[PDB]
Amino acid sequence: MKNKQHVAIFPFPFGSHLPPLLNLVLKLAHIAPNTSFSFIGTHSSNAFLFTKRHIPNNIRVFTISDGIPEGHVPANNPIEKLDLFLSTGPDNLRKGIELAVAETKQSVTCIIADAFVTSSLLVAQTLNVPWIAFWPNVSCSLSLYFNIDLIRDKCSKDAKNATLDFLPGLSKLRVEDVPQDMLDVGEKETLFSRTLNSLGVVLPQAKAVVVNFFAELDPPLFVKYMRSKLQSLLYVVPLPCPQLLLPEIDSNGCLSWLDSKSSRSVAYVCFGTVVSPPPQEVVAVAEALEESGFPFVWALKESLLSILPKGFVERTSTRGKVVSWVPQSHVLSHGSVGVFVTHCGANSVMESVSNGVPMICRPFFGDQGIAARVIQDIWEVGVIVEGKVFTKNGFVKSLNLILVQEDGKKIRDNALKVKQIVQDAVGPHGQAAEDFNTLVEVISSS
Ligand SMILES: Oc1cc(O)c2cc(O)c(-c3cc(O)c(O)c(O)c3)[o+]c2c1
Repeated sequence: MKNKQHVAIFPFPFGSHLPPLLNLVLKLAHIAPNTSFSFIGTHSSNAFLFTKRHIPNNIRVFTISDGIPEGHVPANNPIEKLDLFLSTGPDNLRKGIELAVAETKQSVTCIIADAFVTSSLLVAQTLNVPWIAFWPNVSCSLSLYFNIDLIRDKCSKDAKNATLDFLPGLSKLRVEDVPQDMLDVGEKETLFSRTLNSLGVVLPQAKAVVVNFFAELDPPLFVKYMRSKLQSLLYVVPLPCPQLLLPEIDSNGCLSWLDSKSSRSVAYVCFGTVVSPPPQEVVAVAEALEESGFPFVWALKESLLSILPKGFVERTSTRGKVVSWVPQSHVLSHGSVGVFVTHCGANSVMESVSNGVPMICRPFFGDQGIAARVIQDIWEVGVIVEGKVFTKNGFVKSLNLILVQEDGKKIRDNALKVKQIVQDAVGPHGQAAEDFNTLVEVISSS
């Protein structure tokens, strides 16, 4: 009997959403090389993932429209390109299905999609195939989308530090931690925010929701709450397949530099690639790092080097490293690094907790506030920076708290505890090993 299993994959075709979904498909393709996997991205998303990278033969790549007509020049806001792609609707997605079906000579039996591509559910219902939502964001933020009205009401009437006790297992979350686009109503509403606010109705229609995290780190009561909202909640280990890793030269020499530093002494600073921080906070970070006297690695966009204080890089050159790029995963897995100063992106938090690195948190948007709140008040593996924004005096204090002070021993200890929890979670028989097979069974039973 000919194997006719054909999984269509729909990533949210942007930056940090692309690698974790490729990582999952690679694992699925390795264990089911008889099954066809059709990865359907845009021209720019495909170039990002597959330019110089060898992929298994049962994974084929197809290209659909990015929603940007030739001639148009999107503004300098990270939402427009998202809205433009989402505006393409299911019809653009079905054009990717056409290219997949034509190539493989197989009708799609299953669809795995990033939860943000809500149009792919209509596609799944049209084809009558199971729809599997993939969730590479902050896991604990899944609960929010089932209580939008409760949250919108509380965010307008209650205090900003009021607890969201109506969320099982997430009573530490506050009004000020809630994503802004979830509260935005009317003119401020984007196609992106309207899509995210549809998750509470969209997600229960998914055959399975695959979370890119460790189930053992999430609050058990939150987990049970989500299992009560969904047909199936599956956790697959977010750690990279060796098929995903593209080994490259450490051009900056971060690791060689880190080897000359002592254990848990280095501050690693990075705000991500989507985040455009105010120049004054950028000035404040440099000022704090310099005053603190701690060794540091700061991954900073070169477009921001002119913003840096005069002589800062030159004066800190003997104890600090300011570079355009770092192999972050290798840096966070280095023993010299004592604190991760982060914007709290889901992947960065993942890499920091799995390596036992405490965090200084400055969330900017989205679900970074949820991550930061979990890091400080639940896992207790870090602190939100003093004042919610970067200042010289507040940041230095956070740096001193985590790195050297006895008042930060509970946090450094908790970071080691969490690392051990992760190491057992990724074991041969943690929850994810069982959940990975369940997902494989869903695909082979489709
Ligand atoms: O409220 C939220 C909750 C979430 O989980 C989010 C996750 C995300 O990845 C993004 C996101 C991703 C991008 O690549 C962008 O260019 C951008 O402007 C936003 O926004 C989010 C907003």
